Amino acid sequence: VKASFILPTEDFIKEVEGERLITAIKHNRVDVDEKGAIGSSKEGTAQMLFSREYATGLYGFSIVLDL
RNA sequence: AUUGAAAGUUGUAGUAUGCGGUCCUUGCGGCUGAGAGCACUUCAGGAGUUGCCCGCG
Repeated sequence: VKASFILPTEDFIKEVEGERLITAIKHNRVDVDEKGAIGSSKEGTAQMLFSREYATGLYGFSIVLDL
C-alpha cells in the first residue's frame, strides 16, 4: 500500500493566495486545589494555557493498493 | 521492487468561575380662530261658468 502526501489542490491556493487559513486557539487545563481554590499558580494562566493550530481547505489525495 | 525496505510527533486538557448600564427627572408654565353681517328686495292661482235638463200616489 502506497500513500502519498495530502496537499491542498493548487487551484484553491491560486484563487485564495491570501489569508492565513490557519487559526491558533488557546486551551486551558484546569487543576483546582483541594477545596475550591484554583491553586497557588495564580490566574495569569488558569493552570496552564497551551496552543493548538487548526487548518481549513480542500485537499487532494492519492492511494495505491497492490492487493 | 529505486540506500529503499519496517514507522501516528502520539496519547490526556472548558479561559473558566462570581459582575444590575445602576440610582434621581412634568416637554413644564401663559394663550378668545375673535370682532362686523336683512336670503333680502317685486308677486291675484288667475281669468270663463244654470245640478244641466222631462214629472197627476
